[PDB]
Amino acid sequence: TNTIFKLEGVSVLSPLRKKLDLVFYLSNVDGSPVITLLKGNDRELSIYQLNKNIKMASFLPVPEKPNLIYLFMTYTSCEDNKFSEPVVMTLNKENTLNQFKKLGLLDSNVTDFEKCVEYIRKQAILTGFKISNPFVKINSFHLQCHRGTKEGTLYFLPDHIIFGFKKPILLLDASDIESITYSSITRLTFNASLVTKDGEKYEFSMIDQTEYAKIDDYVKRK
Ligand SMILES: CC(=O)NCCc1c[nH]cn1
Ligand SMILES: CC(=O)NCCc1c[nH]cn1
Repeated sequence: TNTIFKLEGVSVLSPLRKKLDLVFYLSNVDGSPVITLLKGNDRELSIYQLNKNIKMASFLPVPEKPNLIYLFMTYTSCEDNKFSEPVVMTLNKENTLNQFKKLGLLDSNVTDFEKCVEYIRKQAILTGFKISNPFVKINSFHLQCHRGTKEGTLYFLPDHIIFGFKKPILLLDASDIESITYSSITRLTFNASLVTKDGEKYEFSMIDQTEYAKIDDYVKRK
């Protein structure tokens, strides 16, 4: 098969939590792209025909850790139906640059990790899918809140809201939101409940008061 690039020792958080090698390659059979996560020569996870089976993929910031970045993907199905939770991995920026240099993909004097992100995004497009990068012209933002007892990060992206990354990770299409309701309103915090077109209600609690304006604006976006 035709291997395009590989990254070793990537920290995968979902749908399993292991350090794994990432291989991106093109199928022998029809040229469609494949990603597999390897431990030795064992395939722990594989997703075929990424041009058909990736529903959404994005690079996302890691709160308070500018030296790292998440690569997040949702998929329709995977090899042997092993998993359903989204792929989330953590890349160390400097590590990634160094591996790209060793593979000959970037010159040794390149210092900007955004060159790695550009290469990976172009590779997706050449193979027929898209990886977004909303935090590098619509303004995306993220904040910490709770779903019940579990803390997590709520990312507001141009067409999606994501709450992560404890199981089960939540992705909502922005165009599916019908309304927002605020409750438990206090000086420092409030709760917001997003109701979707299908009538489902998603409640996020203990959101900082400073986030109200951006969230209220986001839901009213025309
Ligand atoms: C070790 C870590 O925190 N994240 C995955 C490390 C990495 C970055 N690039 C390749 N591997
Ligand atoms: C809720 C939201 O972010 N957007 C509604 C419409 C839209 C599409 N792209 C940007 N805005």
